[PDB]
Amino acid sequence: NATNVKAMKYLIEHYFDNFKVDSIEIIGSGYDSVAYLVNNEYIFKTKFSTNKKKGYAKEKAIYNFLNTNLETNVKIPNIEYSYISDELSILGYKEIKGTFLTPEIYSTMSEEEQNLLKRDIASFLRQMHGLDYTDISECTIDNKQNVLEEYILLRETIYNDLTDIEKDYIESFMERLNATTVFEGKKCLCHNDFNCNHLLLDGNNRLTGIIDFGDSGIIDEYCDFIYLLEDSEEEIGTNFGEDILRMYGNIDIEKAKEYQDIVEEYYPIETIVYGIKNIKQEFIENGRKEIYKRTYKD
Ligand SMILES: Nc1nc2c(ncn2[C@@H]2O[C@H](COP(=O)(O)OP(=O)(O)NP(=O)(O)O)[C@@H](O)[C@H]2O)c(=O)[nH]1
Ligand SMILES: [Cl-]
Ligand SMILES: [Mg+2]
Ligand SMILES: [Mg+2]
Repeated sequence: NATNVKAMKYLIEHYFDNFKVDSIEIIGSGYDSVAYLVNNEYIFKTKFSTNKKKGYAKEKAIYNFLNTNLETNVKIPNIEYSYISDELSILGYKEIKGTFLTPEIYSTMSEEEQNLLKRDIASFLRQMHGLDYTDISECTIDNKQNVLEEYILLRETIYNDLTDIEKDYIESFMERLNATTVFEGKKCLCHNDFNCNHLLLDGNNRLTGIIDFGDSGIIDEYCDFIYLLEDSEEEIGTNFGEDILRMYGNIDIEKAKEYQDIVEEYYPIETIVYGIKNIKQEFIENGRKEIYKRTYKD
């Protein structure tokens, strides 16, 4: 543990001239990033070379755009330190204080506390989704087209070595992708990883902060409801997302659920593709296995 922290202490002090690290600890870990709490006050997110060679650049541009244009009491990261290069990216900002939303916390809230939280979320999303996004217009994301390009990569690499069951799962997904209309609706700036782990509560269980806009972009409006609609141990439940969708208004709830269901079906394939692109066999294997688990559940 001690070594990462020393290297990152050194890099922070090298790239940010008058910054002094008096303490530093690991506060979280993606698959190709690490986040550090520094001086009990700053979050420093860091990444070395990956497939998204313009990744902390876009995230920074999004924080800048949102801090300029949103009118909200909800806090988001405000970037004070940045170093962006092919081989290394670092973003630093003051830690937003609060407690992450969890199923457990939610279930201790009164009905009225739950409603206020859902209203806060709906309000935040209505405001972000309504922003004129001309100034960040390079941050477009076309999920349907990305899937098509990922399927072509599969065809060019490992598809022919897959089993029939794996191939059928993929083709069956592609058929559904080609029949769906859920990519043809409203586009807007979305957080795009909007789940419990990114939502902070204050001491009254109201929404006080939102973090990790690392996958944000201009994309289908439905994107931001996918995790709020998820029925799993890590998320609150389908009821929660439905109620939020009703409060948000002016959105087709059945298509939001179809969008969620298609992204969920894609997940094993997304996992395999991640493995191909980043030369990690473990992910290719996990995705293929997941296909068998899903095929045999019913
Ligand atoms: N309290 C608090 N925790 C934060 C804050 N920023 C980050 N964290 C913590 O640090 C973890 C990692 O931060 P995050 O932006 O989500 O990065 P990531 O998902 O690991 N990386 P990537 O965006 O590169 O895939 C979060 O899950 C959360 O635990 C903050 O402002 N306040
Ligand atoms: Cl494999
Ligand atoms: Mg995160
Ligand atoms: Mg992220």
